[PDB]
Amino acid sequence: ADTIVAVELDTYPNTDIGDPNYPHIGIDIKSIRSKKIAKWNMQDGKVATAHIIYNSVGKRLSAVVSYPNADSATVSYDVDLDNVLPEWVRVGLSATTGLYKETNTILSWSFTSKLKAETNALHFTFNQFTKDQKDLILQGDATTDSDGNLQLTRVSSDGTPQGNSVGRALFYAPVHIWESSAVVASFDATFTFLIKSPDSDPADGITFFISNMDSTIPSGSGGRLLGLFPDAN
Amino acid sequence: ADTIVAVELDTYPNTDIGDPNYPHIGIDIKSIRSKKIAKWNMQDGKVATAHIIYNSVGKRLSAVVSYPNADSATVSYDVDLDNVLPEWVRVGLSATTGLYKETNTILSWSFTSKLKAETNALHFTFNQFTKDQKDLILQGDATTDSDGNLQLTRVSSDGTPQGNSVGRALFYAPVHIWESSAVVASFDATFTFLIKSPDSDPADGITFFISNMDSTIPSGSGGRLLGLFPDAN
Amino acid sequence: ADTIVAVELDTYPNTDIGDPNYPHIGIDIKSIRSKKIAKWNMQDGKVATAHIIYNSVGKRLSAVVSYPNADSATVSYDVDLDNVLPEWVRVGLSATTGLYKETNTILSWSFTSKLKAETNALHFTFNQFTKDQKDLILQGDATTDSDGNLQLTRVSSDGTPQGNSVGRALFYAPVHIWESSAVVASFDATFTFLIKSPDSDPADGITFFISNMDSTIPSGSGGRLLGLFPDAN
Amino acid sequence: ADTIVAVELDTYPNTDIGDPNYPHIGIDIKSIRSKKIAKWNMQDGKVATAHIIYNSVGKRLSAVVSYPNADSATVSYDVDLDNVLPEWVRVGLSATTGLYKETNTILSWSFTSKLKAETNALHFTFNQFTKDQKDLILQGDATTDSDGNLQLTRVSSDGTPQGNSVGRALFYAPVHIWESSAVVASFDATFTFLIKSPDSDPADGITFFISNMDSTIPSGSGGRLLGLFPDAN
Ligand SMILES: OC[C@H]1O[C@H](Oc2c[nH]c3ccc(Br)c(Cl)c23)[C@@H](O)[C@@H](O)[C@@H]1O
Ligand SMILES: OC[C@H]1O[C@H](Oc2c[nH]c3ccc(Br)c(Cl)c23)[C@@H](O)[C@@H](O)[C@@H]1O
Ligand SMILES: OC[C@H]1O[C@H](Oc2c[nH]c3ccc(Br)c(Cl)c23)[C@@H](O)[C@@H](O)[C@@H]1O
Ligand SMILES: OC[C@H]1O[C@H](Oc2c[nH]c3ccc(Br)c(Cl)c23)[C@@H](O)[C@@H](O)[C@@H]1O
Ligand SMILES: [Ca+2]
Ligand SMILES: [Ca+2]
Ligand SMILES: [Ca+2]
Ligand SMILES: [Ca+2]
Ligand SMILES: [Mn+2]
Ligand SMILES: [Mn+2]
Ligand SMILES: [Mn+2]
Ligand SMILES: [Mn+2]
Repeated sequence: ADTIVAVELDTYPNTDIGDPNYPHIGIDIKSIRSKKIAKWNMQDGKVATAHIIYNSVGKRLSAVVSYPNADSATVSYDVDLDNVLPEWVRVGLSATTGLYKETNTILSWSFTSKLKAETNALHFTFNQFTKDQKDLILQGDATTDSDGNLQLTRVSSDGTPQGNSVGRALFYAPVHIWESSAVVASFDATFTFLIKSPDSDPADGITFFISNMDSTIPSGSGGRLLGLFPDAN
Repeated sequence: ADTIVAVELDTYPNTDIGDPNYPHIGIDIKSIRSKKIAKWNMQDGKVATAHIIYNSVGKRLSAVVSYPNADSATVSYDVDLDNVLPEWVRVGLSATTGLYKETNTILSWSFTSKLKAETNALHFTFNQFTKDQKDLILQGDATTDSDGNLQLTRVSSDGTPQGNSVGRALFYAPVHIWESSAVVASFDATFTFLIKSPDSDPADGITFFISNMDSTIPSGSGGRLLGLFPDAN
Repeated sequence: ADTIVAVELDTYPNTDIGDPNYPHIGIDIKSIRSKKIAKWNMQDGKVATAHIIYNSVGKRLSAVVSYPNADSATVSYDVDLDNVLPEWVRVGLSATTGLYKETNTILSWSFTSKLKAETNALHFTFNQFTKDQKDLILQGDATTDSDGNLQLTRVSSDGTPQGNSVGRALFYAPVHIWESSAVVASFDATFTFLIKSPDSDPADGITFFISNMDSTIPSGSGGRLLGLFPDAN
Repeated sequence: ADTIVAVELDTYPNTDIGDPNYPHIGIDIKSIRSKKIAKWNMQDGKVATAHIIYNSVGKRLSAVVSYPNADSATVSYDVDLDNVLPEWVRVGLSATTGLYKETNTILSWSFTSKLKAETNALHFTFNQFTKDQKDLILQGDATTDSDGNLQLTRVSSDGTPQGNSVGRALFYAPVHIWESSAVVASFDATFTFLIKSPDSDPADGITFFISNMDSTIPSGSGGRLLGLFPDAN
């Protein structure tokens, strides 16, 4: 089994697995049952920006999603991620649709990890994605579209979202998330994303996740499990 | 009166103003009486590195000081700094000696502030300081030495620390610490510093601080008040 | 007299002072008479992005302006800027209108200077400008508009460009452009800009410039002299 | 055959393959026969810092090596690297010893590539290397030592350099060096390195190189060919 820490922009309330009754930004530590969620007013067809921030000192994982109108949801959770994740991880984004659907279009994604000036660093930014993103590991239905967008989940050539889709994109390089001689490890990610749904109910969301390097889509992870967990423990 | 948030590497226990009975890393919000301290084992004549991290989402200000031997003290405090500081601040380092003394030598200092990709950013790094640091505002006894070091407090040409010294160095540019249309503001600072003392009691420490732009050394701030406060309320 | 190095996005051919017969991107060293220009197809009312790159090793100053349609002009000039500029400079943007006019709207501007890991660094980014940009020194008619844009030159509240306008914006902090113990100094700037003109002839352009710290708008610099020179030597 | 662009810190004059009669910093485009070299005064057992800078606009590849005493060699060569390298490359460091030997110890290495703010970016920094650098692809004799150093070539446990060694370290992620919709691509690398030799003749040097993603050590590349070419055409 994989080790996952994720920030989930969960668009669809699967009450049977813990979701509150609304679209929510969630922090998931090792289970889809978010440790802490916050109500997220999903704005259909509008570009959101998610920032995820953490440092080893503060031991607080935070996520804020905003929409250009200045609306945001935020979630923070105290967690010491060195205690959680292996040292090397890959970082990535996940999406699923299920019975309900949405585009899970990533417009841009940037990530910075620092292991501290005898600091190590990884930083990447995609403001554009290409037909053949060699530094991204595309899993499941993830593809880059004609528009330099990352479609984490299947969209018909007419960009109608498809259901029962799971996709992920991990950065090609493993990331050294916390070393035992490390004083401080911090990371921050940002991606902007377009969730549009013909459905008045979008499903299921997009995560940014940190996983064990080897992580692949868990069979069973479609839909509400956001391509991250093989079940909802 | 100035508005100060500071991370104090306080080398000298002034019990009468709240210090615990030891050298301590402290988070000071608007008073020298640290909101949260942590024991710091002061390693004389050894270079320390302090990192200070904060983001508006997590609302947690963290500081970790380490010495090359892998020894560290850390302090975190939940504070929402937008609630505290004006929007524009200057950032800086402070030191004082008092009756007891130490070199308050800054070897390097880097700082990053981000107001979030429609992000604004300021970043600076001094791994070296020059005779005439035009992007630093030197206050009090702060000078740059023949060694490209920032001596926040007076050192005789033989580098014997002097007592009753206060100095500061603020970066020349004001920093836009939190804007009201801002979704996320984060900053992180790092400086390395050489506290050496002939005295078996060093005094008084070095801070990294965030202040109102106009901040000058408060008369009365020498010694235990680390060039930051005009009294110990 | 000031010392100026500038990359000029010159929209108006003032043949009497050297301009080629077209809108041109120019590299100006110490005179408005560009050392090297390249034809620039000015795209009215379309956002351009200018990048300016230099490092002390290569001793080549390059500028590329592009428009979202993938059209670009580029200009490079071999120059050793340490030989030219003082050590400390301020960096900035300039615009003028003259008899002919245009909006000289800066949407964003980022700048990085490095004096090299015993590297020093300044980096700033404005993706937004505010009513009171405390880290920008606004000169002449430069103001920030209701839209978080930098209007280097006067625009009526209806955003009609005005003529005979000069404005500049320098970053508040001096920049240490080349030190004598320095091995490598590099800088890169990027700004995006909206030149729109009711006129079928826009005038006069926008520069990014490096100047002596103290630089103010030279009396006489309006119009074709882009707020940079007091004459056209 | 691989495609290589390299900056070679060549410590040993192999006159039969073009080297000038001295240790030299060289720019190698697609052959070990440097397009442009500059005399390098090899300082035994002293840490050097190499910076390599390039941008697509200037089309000038520059390298400067310095030693803490302020001594440097520099080499620049006009080359348009998009014309040369595929779009995706891996970046790396190479070293060899041959009959003559040296430690080819990398202390730190940082790299930045930008494909331009709709900029893409990769940045990494190793100020330390670990026993199991998962984001580095170690080839040949490259290992990380007990000291967090990258020993590109074999060193006995007593750190005596061995002869006939070749090693490389490529960053795990492919790098998107130039895209056809790209306006500007720039990269800069920096690494610091300790060449120490018991021999009064060190051999053979260290390169920073850009290669086709798939690049492995070319059989035949030991010694003077710096692990980069299968012959000296
Ligand atoms: O995409 C939204 C949800 O669709 C499915 O769950 C259902 C939501 N409403 C339903 C109604 C009937 C049936 Br059968 C199902 Cl599975 C569902 C499942 O695929 C869930 O994983 C997913 O979260
Ligand atoms: O530098 C250490 C301390 O020196 C002075 O305080 C004293 C510490 N021990 C003392 C003993 C006698 C007297 Br008088 C004084 Cl002020 C002190 C004061 O300057 C304090 O501000 C400072 O923290
Ligand atoms: O803004 C475009 C140009 O306007 C003026 O120059 C003229 C261009 N065409 C003209 C026609 C008549 C007169 Br008078 C003038 Cl000054 C001009 C001057 O203000 C120039 O500085 C400026 O470059
Ligand atoms: O390491 C320095 C050089 O050693 C060898 O070349 C020689 C330099 N001096 C020699 C003397 C005799 C013989 Br045989 C050889 Cl191969 C050499 C070869 O391995 C060269 O590749 C290498 O550059
Ligand atoms: Ca859900
Ligand atoms: Ca004290
Ligand atoms: Ca002109
Ligand atoms: Ca050689
Ligand atoms: Mn959920
Ligand atoms: Mn204290
Ligand atoms: Mn011109
Ligand atoms: Mn050579």
